[PDB]
Amino acid sequence: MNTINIAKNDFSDIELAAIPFNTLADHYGERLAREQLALEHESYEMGEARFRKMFERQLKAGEVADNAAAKPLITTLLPKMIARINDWFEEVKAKRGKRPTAFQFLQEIKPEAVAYITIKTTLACLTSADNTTVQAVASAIGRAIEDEARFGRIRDLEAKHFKKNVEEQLNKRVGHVYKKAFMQVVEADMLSKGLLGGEAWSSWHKEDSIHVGVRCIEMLIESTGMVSLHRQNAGVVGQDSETIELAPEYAEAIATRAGALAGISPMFQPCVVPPKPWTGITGGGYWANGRRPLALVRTHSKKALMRYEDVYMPEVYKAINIAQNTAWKINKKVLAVANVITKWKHCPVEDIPAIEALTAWKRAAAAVYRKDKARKSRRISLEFMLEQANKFANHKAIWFPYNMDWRGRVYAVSMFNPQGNDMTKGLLTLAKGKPIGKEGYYWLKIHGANCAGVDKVPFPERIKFIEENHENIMACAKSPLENTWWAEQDSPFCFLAFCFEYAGVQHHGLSYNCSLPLAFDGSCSGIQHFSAMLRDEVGGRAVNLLPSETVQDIYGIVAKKVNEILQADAINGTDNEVVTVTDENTGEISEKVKLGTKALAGQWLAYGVTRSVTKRSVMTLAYGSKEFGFRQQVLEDTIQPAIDSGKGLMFTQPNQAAGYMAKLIWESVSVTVVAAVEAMNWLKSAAKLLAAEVKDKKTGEILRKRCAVHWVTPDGFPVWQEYKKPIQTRLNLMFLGQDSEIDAHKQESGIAPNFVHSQDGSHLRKTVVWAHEKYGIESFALIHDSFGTIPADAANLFKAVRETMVDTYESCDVLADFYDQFADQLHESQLDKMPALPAKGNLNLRDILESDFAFA
DNA sequence: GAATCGAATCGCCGC
RNA sequence: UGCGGCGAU
DNA sequence: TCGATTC
Repeated sequence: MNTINIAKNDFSDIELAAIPFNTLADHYGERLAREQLALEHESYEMGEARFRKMFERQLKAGEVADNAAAKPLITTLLPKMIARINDWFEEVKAKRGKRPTAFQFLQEIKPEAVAYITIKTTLACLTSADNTTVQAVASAIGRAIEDEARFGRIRDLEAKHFKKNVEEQLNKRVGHVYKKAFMQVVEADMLSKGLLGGEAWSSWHKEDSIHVGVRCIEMLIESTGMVSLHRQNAGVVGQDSETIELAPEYAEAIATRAGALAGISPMFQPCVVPPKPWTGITGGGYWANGRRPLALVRTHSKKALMRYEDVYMPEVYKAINIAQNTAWKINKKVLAVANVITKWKHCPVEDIPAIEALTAWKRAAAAVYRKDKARKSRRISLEFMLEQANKFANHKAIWFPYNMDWRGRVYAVSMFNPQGNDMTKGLLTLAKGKPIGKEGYYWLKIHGANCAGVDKVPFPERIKFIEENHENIMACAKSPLENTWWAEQDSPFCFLAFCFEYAGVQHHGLSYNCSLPLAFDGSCSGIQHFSAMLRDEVGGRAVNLLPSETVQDIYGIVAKKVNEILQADAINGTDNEVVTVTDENTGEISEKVKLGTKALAGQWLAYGVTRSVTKRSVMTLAYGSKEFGFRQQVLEDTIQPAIDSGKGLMFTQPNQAAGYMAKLIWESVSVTVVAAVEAMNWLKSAAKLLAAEVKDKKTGEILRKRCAVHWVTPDGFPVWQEYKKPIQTRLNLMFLGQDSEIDAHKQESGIAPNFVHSQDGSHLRKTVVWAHEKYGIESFALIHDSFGTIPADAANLFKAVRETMVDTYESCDVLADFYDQFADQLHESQLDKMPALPAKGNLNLRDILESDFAFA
């Protein structure tokens, strides 16, 4: 009800603490320490204000139980509330005579659903409604019970298979009134089908719903002292009323928890001094001893964090500290452009002036609904980034703290970060620059082509395109408001950043000091690393690991391969056959035609398949997508947009075309990048064998317990995959749903993507130290796959990122090391089932050193 | 045994 | 946590 | 689609 302010005592400590300020003052002076400590104090100030506004909004709408302050109270209160209503059913069943009015209504709804509905709606009514009378909350409890009881039968019994297609539609709706209206509409559709047994819901009378809530309030009172009954003006027939008041101890508990969480959640901001070097697991980045300390590894469990303190990983610690030491400054020229065009447009780039029908309208209506949500959500991120950029514009340099996830990929801790979108990327440039030279001017021009989308074309033609458009680049840099050409580009704000630096080198020559980040980005990091482990030549050429005559587009290679299958199937494909299909819920037997491969090939060739049909399928391969996942993708990305546009008349039956295309893509990717498919299968089966508990069916006892997966990456970072699932969970249709065993499915679903993401993090970290020590590189722009530095350092970072990969996979076979970790953990019965290590190919790693288009 | 289900990480915003 | 949306890879 | 979990 009334939250304590953590700021008065706790937040003042981080500014006035004796030891953090001196350690900051000895490195960078006392006056920079005062500004930094006040900035970190403001970071905690803003985060507490964020929690308070959210809490007050949840107080108004009755969403207090959704807040994390009320969760520990409900978690202990719920087991006694569920038992009290279960016992009361047993007492009434033993009781003779008339059953109570509420007894019949309580049985149909789930009893655990009663316990949360009562607790949530009581606290919603006590906190917000301003009426403490028993009947108003009791009517609210009964109406909430009836709403779950009336529409729960759709989820529970008659449509438990039909719900899975309306569940996603229900989840897309936001707000209980919006969720209810669709639930009424779906009930009318289901009752027309006769699916619910043809029994329409009989609406509870208003007097009946109060009797439901009153008994539930009393049953909560016997279970817990959440509310105490009060009777006012008793004996007066006109003024007799009964009220319930929330427990002062329980309201104190939520406020104490709310004040604690308000100090735990800060809004992280860039550092005005270089960040504190990561000496250990905690305390790195920001200097002050605070309530929320930064962790080297972002772990969901504190036990997983504690595994990192014993291990000695010197190279991991250096690479983060070098990345933190990179100084950034806000590019003022792009900021001056961005400040004026953002006031005129929600997104400055979204519109530039240049030279089954009902279901189609329903999907069109859902398109303008999500776009309205999208355009609001996109803007509120932009306003925060612009304010952060405008705040630190005048500072000579800012620094970003760096930590990393449990896999090993590094991220910037601050909310404003170089790892953001195009505008945020363009608003940030490196602080320490060097004279550009001929090599840097060449690489600056190459970076200008990449921001323009000329990345698919080899290096000499990328240089030519910049020189052809030289007069347009100078005109855009001369006045970005007068010429909109830079906005039309793929990466507009970063392209405009290149235009300013391109114009400076024309005015000031090759002696110009350029501090612009020059990003080299690997084409497909997961497949590059997978092709490197198993030395697959055709995969490495597809991901530009090998030197090539031109930049090789893996989407185009697959699109060419599926095109070859399409033309062959158009001549020798299967003819169409009629197939019986039965809808199980209806029981209806119908005879539909099945399109053969010959007919399906003719449809797709009439559409014309390009890299765009195959593009998303290739990207999601490293995440674990296969033929089934591709079927949904080609439908939503190519077929469904076609039929809204008037195309797709060829796709007479869209799902058959999707399954046909998914098979063709999966056959093509499996033969294009062989190592990627085999390596992910080896990792998935290894995790599956380690996940599963081993028992003989006649002995019952488990010979081997469910085991987690652990491996160590080449630069010394250990990573533990322990996906764990809760035993029980609660779900309500109209209300928010409210040690532990290893979830085997998540262990298999995540082993291969996280392993290759651990490899790219080690590659990024090894690249940072190699470029820092073998070469003179001190400024780094790191976004997982992208490696960026100043133009004068751009040539060496180009060499360094290749040298680290060729050294890493020559030194270690990470898959073979992985097999050494879990082989002793494996049960002897699983040993015969375990696949052998995938065969090593013909690719030579030294060719990566001379590959122009790897970029990484 | 039949029944039935699934189909990467990190942040921000909202419910 | 989950759900919805956005972005990064 | 299919090898799973999952009852």
